[PDB]
Amino acid sequence: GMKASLPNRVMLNAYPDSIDGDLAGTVRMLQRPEFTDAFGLFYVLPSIFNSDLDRGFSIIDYDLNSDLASAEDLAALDELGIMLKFDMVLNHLSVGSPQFQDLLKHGDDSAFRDFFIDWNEFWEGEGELHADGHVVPSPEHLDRLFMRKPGLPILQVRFPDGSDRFYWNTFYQRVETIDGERSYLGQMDLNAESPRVWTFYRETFEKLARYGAKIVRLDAFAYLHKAVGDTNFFNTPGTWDHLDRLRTISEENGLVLLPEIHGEYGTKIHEELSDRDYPVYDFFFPGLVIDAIDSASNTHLLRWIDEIIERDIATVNMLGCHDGIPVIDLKGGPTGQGLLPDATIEAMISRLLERGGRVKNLYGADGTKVSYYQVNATFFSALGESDARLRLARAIQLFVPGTPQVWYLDLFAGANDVEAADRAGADGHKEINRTNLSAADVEAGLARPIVLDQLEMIRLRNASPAFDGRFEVVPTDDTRLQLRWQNGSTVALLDADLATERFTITHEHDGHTEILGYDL
Repeated sequence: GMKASLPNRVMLNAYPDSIDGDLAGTVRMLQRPEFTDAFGLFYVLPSIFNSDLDRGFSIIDYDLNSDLASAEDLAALDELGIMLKFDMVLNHLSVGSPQFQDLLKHGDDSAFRDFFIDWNEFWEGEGELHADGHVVPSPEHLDRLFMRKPGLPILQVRFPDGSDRFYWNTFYQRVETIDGERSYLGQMDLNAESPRVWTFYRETFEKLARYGAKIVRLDAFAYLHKAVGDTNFFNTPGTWDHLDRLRTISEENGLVLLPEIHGEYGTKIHEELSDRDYPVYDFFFPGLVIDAIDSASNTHLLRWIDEIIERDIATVNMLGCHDGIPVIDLKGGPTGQGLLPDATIEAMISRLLERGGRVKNLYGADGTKVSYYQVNATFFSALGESDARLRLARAIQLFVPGTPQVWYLDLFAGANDVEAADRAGADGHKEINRTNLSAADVEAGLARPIVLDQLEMIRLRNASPAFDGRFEVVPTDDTRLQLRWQNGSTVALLDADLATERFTITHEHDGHTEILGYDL
């Protein structure tokens, strides 16, 4: 099964240039003694490929960006025993991609005339034309539309016959002008009904497998299927049909599929994905662990831990990542109940804002905000810039079921990068949590307890066979958390106290008992 194929190793996560300018910089760091056998997985963000906008997620092609990465870096990571996780950004390609450039060059004669989505074609007979030339969907359709920005998800482009056409653009765009020249970049949505797109998916899977990929992340997968009259967020059954088709291709290359979906807990999308034998991200744990630590109570976190076991959910969990801390994910959806009460989520957002966080909301086409979505902040800052809270969150993360993803910047306890978040010309508030580190930063960090203590726990989690065995929550009062893994005679026990923020890790292996602890 695919869930069972998810490797249970600790997974590093970073941009190829997060450490000393390029992926060779991360390799050199990984070759240090402190990092020996720390990670068996590495999710390298998509700027490892040729790309422009959205720091890697506007893909030109899936060859490596030679400024930042090479096949020699991948061989060096394989030498270290590190398997790879990469994106397939299957919902869209850059305007600068060869497919879209061919569309702009040959227009209606292009072999890719059906590869992307002409907006006015898509909505033909389902809306009135705006003065600007684009089709405004009828109110019945526009209401249902899930929107990741104000206005419509369209970019106007220039075809070789001199016409201006509107192409579907759910996410980023850039429009530059001077004298007579209008240039544009953007993430142009792919037509999932096109056999050419599916041929590109298969070739891309083969390319990623050749690079040494073991996991392929289906970026923004819920947005792929589009249909007049639907919301275009996880449309069904269309989204399931696309996923099963990808699954087949994935299996032919020996790859594990991990669809990225920020569904509200109360929709139970994560349960449906798991029941269909797909691993999922754990976007509930980040907020739950903050709430558990901020309140010194395990009640909400334990409930979610119990459902992972009861529902047999294979996850990739995390503290921070390249996006913000998910908060909408904790809600109950349209009718259901969330993992934290609405009021508890909002109060957590307020605290995170007091700690320098910056909220990121969702807005409908009519401009009215729908809800908070994420909170942009480093996890170190989200926890009040306390080494003890970050050590505790890491320890809990490593003992919860699931593959633990480690954000490079949390490993080095980076605080909010306020300067980067406000810099004119930067990517905005997500920069608060994307600081690039030098080799010097790395060195100085390897003398810090907050970095070394995390690495000691990481190396244990990545190597001990205990975590390949049975998981158990040892009953305690609600201010403590005692998590136990046993594989035959090998036992790993986390005994944590949320009130005092103290904890110890006991590891029994080959009759030898060693204790990890960072307070005494």
